[PDB]
Amino acid sequence: GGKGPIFETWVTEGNYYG
Repeated sequence: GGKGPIFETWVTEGNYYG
């Protein structure tokens, strides 16, 4: 939920955070 290297493993929507 944002922008970064990690796509986040919980939102399963299509975002990042790092």
